[PDB]
Amino acid sequence: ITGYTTVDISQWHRKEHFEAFQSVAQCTYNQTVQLDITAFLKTVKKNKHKFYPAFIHILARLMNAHPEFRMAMKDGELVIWDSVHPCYTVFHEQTETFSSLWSEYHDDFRQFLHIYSQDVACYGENLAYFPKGFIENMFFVSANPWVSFTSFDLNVANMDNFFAPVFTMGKYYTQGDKVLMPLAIQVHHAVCDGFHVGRMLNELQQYCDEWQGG
Amino acid sequence: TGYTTVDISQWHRKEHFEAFQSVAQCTYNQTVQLDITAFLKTVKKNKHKFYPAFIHILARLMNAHPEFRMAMKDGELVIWDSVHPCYTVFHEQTETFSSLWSEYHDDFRQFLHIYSQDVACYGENLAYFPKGFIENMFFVSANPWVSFTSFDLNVANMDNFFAPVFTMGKYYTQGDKVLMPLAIQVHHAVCDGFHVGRMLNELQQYCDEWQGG
Amino acid sequence: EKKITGYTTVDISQWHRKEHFEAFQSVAQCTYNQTVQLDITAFLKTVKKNKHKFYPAFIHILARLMNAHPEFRMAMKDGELVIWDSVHPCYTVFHEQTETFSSLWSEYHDDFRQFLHIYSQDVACYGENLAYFPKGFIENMFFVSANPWVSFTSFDLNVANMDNFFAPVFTMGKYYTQGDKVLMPLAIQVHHAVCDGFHVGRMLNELQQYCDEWQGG
Ligand SMILES: CC(=O)O[C@H]1C[C@@]2(C)[C@H](C[C@@H](O)[C@H]3[C@@]4(C)CC[C@@H](O)[C@@H](C)[C@@H]4CC[C@@]32C)/C1=C(\CCC=C(C)C)C(=O)O
Ligand SMILES: CC(=O)O[C@H]1C[C@@]2(C)[C@H](C[C@@H](O)[C@H]3[C@@]4(C)CC[C@@H](O)[C@@H](C)[C@@H]4CC[C@@]32C)/C1=C(\CCC=C(C)C)C(=O)O
Ligand SMILES: CC(=O)O[C@H]1C[C@@]2(C)[C@H](C[C@@H](O)[C@H]3[C@@]4(C)CC[C@@H](O)[C@H](C)[C@@H]4CC[C@@]32C)/C1=C(\CCC=C(C)C)C(=O)O
Ligand SMILES: [Ca+2]
Repeated sequence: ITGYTTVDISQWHRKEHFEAFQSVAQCTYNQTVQLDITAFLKTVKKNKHKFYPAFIHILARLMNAHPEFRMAMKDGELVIWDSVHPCYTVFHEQTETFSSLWSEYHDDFRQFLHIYSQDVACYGENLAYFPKGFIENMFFVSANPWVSFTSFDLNVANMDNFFAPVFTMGKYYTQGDKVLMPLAIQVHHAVCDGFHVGRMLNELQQYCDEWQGG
Repeated sequence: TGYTTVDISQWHRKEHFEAFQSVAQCTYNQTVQLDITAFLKTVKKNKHKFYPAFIHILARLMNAHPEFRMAMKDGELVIWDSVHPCYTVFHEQTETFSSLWSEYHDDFRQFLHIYSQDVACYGENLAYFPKGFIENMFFVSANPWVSFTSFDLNVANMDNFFAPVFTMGKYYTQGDKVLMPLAIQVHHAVCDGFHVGRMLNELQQYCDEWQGG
Repeated sequence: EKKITGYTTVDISQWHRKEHFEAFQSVAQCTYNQTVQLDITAFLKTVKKNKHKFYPAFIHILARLMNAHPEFRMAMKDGELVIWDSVHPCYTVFHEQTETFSSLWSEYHDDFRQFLHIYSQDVACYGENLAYFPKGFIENMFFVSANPWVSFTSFDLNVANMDNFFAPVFTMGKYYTQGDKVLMPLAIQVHHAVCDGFHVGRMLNELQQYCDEWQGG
């Protein structure tokens, strides 16, 4: 069982937008940014952290900081999960296939890293699409280490109620003194407008710059 | 709204249109890093607002080429005599937005005045569409939080969705230039690489050449 | 003469991707685009010295990669998943005077010369034909379109009907100078049922290699 609360649509300043983005104007949208990871990378090295759980956790912290990232339709109602957990890809080198695992979120990165590294240790070699099953309150992260993309765009055949956010990380590279990571984010318009993604991406850049590991 | 109904039998894109309305139907999104170096310097030196200045160049381009003005009206494909920019207004206090259209005019200064009136009169109204929506719009959306390398719109139902959608990003310095992320979504039935590329080459031009009159 | 190409039926029961393929043909069905600024510095120099047209030459490189890896060569044929023996580039041709376009396929060969002579005939015989598909369409093609107007940082295709749409789509943009490099926008759309991030990335890393290592021969 998982906690949620209910959006009151008749009182919401997005009532009209939600109603249209749920019917005649339904749409999802993707955007890519070359994210500045110079500081964050130095940090992850300084502390001997694995890049990937560290990045997944800053995203998870953001999904867990604004309610527009945690929306679902539940038995006909718009709801906001009290938390969301990251569901991230793991690559199997031998079969050339992937799985998605999810790890329980906590604010303290240290506590999350321990749960993550444990999840990878027990389920990493399990070749199921979803070794742990899937839960209803997650968001997606995938690592695409081969390609320093300028664009990454998802075209999901059925977007009905697909409100979980989907992030895709690209291969970081050098650009003068910086390390730039390509970062794409797909969201559904019924639950995020440009303002939500934009504030999130700004706070993500900032957090990457100011977090001090641990 | 006046229009011209297309003579399909004589149209060189007859088979295209027909494939792009059924079996091959599709939409496509493109982003470019527009160079607004000269455009911005023009805007500041003449104390214009950037957004209506840009909307107006978008809006001249859509009104110079018919592929941007097509629509399906009562089972017939039609070209509008003109199309009117439908642009976003952000409400900082509720963190929501509205989509407002302003009557296009050729002269910039006529346009800026209808735009200023529109935004003064309806800019606090929180309706999704404060003026409702008319048949002949194209869409312009502003995104100044993000200097994106890609913006991509995936509409669930693209049937007869012929109205172009531009999405503007956060401009930035690079070397000595000012670049601005600019994306365009079109439907394949009414525009091909060429029509979108010609358009974008013209945009770049009209920006480097605009005089502020 | 016609070439009817051979194929192999996929035993889905021995395929490591079976669970995925079945999710991505139903509840998770999706497609995805990605764009790269391809580094074409060595390739363009090679092309200029040996006086080739750029397009047929790039198309041939793409063709070689689609024909090096079976995930690019899948199709549903009479209700069954199959790998084509090989696939042929179906590429665009721009008609200046009507401002229209066609899609033309040319039969693939391993050897550039063989291939450049096929492409040149096709382009001379059909280059002016205003038909959407001057040569019709055959069952085992991949797509390439040239988009020489625009140096995009993104291009992506949103197909309304993706069922069984397994043929890769490539889009090339207008090349440009970045310091000493010559870069070219290159985008690829694939269907997730037959390609994962790994397939597509391996391919794009190989495409770069091949572009830098090509000898005009
Ligand atoms: C086919 C389709 O779904 O297009 C939808 C999608 C639409 C192009 C459009 C109206 C407008 O807000 C749009 C904005 C620019 C508004 C602000 C930015 O967020 C966008 C990134 C955004 C994308 C698409 C969009 C959402 C649509 C309309 C027109 C409006 C009509 C009604 C009844 C609400 C539509 O139904 O046609
Ligand atoms: C509506 C839709 O198609 O979303 C689908 C699509 C889905 C978002 C998703 C689960 C997950 O792998 C996804 C990944 C991130 C996984 C890794 C990267 O490759 C991506 C490029 C990728 C894109 C979409 C995707 C494939 C879906 C789910 C969640 C549960 C998965 C299953 C099989 C039930 C879903 O159907 O809800
Ligand atoms: C699944 C789908 O909608 O793919 C459609 C979409 C299609 C891939 C394709 C044939 C071809 O021109 C295409 C081009 C490359 C041609 C030139 C470029 O403009 C585009 C960047 C472009 C995008 C998609 C596209 C339009 C399709 C076909 C091919 C079969 C033949 C006909 C007559 C429709 C199709 O339906 O199979
Ligand atoms: Ca919180």
